[PDB]
Amino acid sequence: KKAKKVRFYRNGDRYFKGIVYAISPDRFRSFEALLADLTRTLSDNVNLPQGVRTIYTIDGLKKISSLDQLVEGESYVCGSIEPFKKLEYTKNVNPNWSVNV
Repeated sequence: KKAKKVRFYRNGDRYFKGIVYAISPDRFRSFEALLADLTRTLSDNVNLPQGVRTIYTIDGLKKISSLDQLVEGESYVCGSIEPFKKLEYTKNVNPNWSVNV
């Protein structure tokens, strides 16, 4: 209720429909800690295999540099080595994940 919820996708991955992260001082006190956790949750042997290196806005036009740039209910794209790939990441994903808890 009091945490900032955002939804992370994987760059160039047309199938994964995102994971919700609760961002609060209590859960991620630092940017590096957030990226390390994103690698743990999202990086596998074929999807972002080198690890998460970058968080993009949904349009791919900005790389996030600080936790305050993350906005409640917005969606972000985790990138690794390849540049941002424009996909309809959020299509058909109901926004209730950002409303009821």
